[PDB]
Amino acid sequence: MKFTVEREHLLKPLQQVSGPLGGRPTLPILGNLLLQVADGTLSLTGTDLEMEMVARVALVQPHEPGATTVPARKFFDICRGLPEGAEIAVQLEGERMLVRSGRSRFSLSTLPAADFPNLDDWQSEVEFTLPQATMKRLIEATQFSMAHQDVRYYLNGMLFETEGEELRTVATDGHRLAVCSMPIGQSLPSHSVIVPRKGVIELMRMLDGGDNPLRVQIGSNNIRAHVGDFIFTSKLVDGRFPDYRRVLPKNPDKHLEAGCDLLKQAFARAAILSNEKFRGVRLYVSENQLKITANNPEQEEAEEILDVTYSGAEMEIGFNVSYVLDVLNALKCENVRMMLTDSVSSVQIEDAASQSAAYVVMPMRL
Amino acid sequence: MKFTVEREHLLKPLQQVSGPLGGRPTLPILGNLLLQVADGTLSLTGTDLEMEMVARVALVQPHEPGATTVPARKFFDICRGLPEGAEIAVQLEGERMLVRSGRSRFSLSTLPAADFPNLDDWQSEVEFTLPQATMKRLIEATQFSMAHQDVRYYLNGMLFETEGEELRTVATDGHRLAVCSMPIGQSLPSHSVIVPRKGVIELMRMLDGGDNPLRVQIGSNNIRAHVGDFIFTSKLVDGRFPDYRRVLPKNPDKHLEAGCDLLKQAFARAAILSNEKFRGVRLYVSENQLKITANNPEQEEAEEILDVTYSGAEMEIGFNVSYVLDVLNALKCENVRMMLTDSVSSVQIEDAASQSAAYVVMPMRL
Repeated sequence: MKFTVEREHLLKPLQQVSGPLGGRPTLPILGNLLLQVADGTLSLTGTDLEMEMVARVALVQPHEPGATTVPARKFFDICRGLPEGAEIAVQLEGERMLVRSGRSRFSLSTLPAADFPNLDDWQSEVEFTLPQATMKRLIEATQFSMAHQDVRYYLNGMLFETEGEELRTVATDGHRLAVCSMPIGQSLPSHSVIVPRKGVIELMRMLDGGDNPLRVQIGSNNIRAHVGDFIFTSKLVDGRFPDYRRVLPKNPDKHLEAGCDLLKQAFARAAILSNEKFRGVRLYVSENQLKITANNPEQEEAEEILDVTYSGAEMEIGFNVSYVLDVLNALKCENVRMMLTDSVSSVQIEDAASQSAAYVVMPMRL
Repeated sequence: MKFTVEREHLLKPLQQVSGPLGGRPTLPILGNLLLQVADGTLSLTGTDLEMEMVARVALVQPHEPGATTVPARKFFDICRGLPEGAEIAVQLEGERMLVRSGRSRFSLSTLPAADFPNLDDWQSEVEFTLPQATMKRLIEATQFSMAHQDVRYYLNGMLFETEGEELRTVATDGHRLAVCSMPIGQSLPSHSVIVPRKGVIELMRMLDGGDNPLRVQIGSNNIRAHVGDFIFTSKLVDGRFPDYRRVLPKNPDKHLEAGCDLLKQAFARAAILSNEKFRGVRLYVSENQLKITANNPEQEEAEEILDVTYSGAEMEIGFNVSYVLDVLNALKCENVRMMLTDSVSSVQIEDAASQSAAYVVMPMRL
């Protein structure tokens, strides 16, 4: 195995394949990448056994086939460390990989390609392509509400749902919920999969937003995404994501419209004096006024009054201000619409101009 | 007490004085700021019993004199969170401090000014003033060599030495040393003072590199620095600091010049395959050539060859590469010079064009 590549052809591949590497890689070959030259294609693979990222770089210069596994972080840093535009020449000499460029020379140990983990062949069931852009908005819009490490392991992930010509992601904690659905331009059978949060972070990071279409294939226990030259395949978590259509409020008769930045600035200032643990802020809404107020254990008090569009009956509701700040930071839009019912129902928040995403935070009795 | 100020006049004071304050100290007043209106002035004071930072801001609007103590971090976040151009009105009411701005209203708990640690009055002994920019040079050129948590408590600090019309700083941890000396244009006594790692981090922090004189007053156990309307005083530490003149190589016969970024890019790359514990590298130096080699337990190796100006005997010398990477990064220059004696002795490194700063790193045996 010998190949010669330009540094810059190796760099974004190498960065991408090194994502899945992480979790205290006890089985040492997982800290390594699989390099294969076959045809005039170098493929690099990296896996954490639950997901896999493959990148292909075509080889225009002379090469010789074979396969081996190099230390990932060390090969990444040597290439990033060489100068811009450098020709890096790799060559496996027996059990060591030789990297030479200009006047530098490196020898890395190799672990055998034949020990590198293989994820099983599986078969596709649903397949569709969509602009990278749509998959980006869908994940960004909701990822913040996924659980992190929960006993309800199925919440540590994101629901991908197809229905009609809509792809829909939903993510929840068990506390707050985010939903985003976008039209995909192809009739699709109804499907639901939960992809593990590590996997949706990796998928998020392979999307550059540029012009290569993203193509996804879904099998019974795996998902695969092909963008240009990279291929990501992860498995799915086994099941029963709660029904998000039940947490949504049933007919909120009250609406409040307000600029996202003003509303965000006032809750971030009121949050400074709320209870550190529970973050409860109390809301009083009345004809064209919103008053936010916060108290904390040491009897300190914050109070914010603002002009809001709201015509309707007066009410109070308290909620955890971190959850609502999270959604106002995900809502990168001019105006926000908050839809309320009463002091004892959840509230829905959306952009006042796109019902595409909907976020629901529960009430707290403060 | 009652005063009214423009957020912008209040904010850099608030940040300079909060900076060092422990969020929740074990003696609570130490997490508050003393606020005093007297004469036409607000003085904000934060201390930790080791140092004290004082800011004054001129009060051009109505005010009423008095003193109180407010939670530092909260007050800073409330002022930072308010819109740009806000006029904040602070009024003491009972044992709450009321902060009003627009329609935002906050009420902060108060601890009494009487309880606030009065630091000690001391007599100045040597005084001099100098460009803020020379002081920031003197400290930046040297601070990365101070020890952090060394048992020889006097190394966790920086020595400021007055001799003639020069001010000098030296820092060392027993393994490498940095010296920087600059003309201050005033005849000074001959005096040395060790100021603590924390006091030099804070003095560097307030040196908003202007035109402005800095006046410094050294006492027997304190140092004070006045720049603008900020006054910083720190206690000093006692021990017998090392003499940099005994550390500096006697007469380095051999000299080598090389471009600093080439030198540095090459040591950062050999560093990748260096033993993780020792970070040891080997230089072989010969006529107009330098070869850097590193290797680790895993039996990986790195080799870099570069062209340098060297006329002199061949030599092999080993260093810890973190120690020379740290001086190449501090030295912000085009060509560097290494002055070597032999394999068993220190090497001096300095900018090839300046001599105000000099760094000596001891060799290793790998």
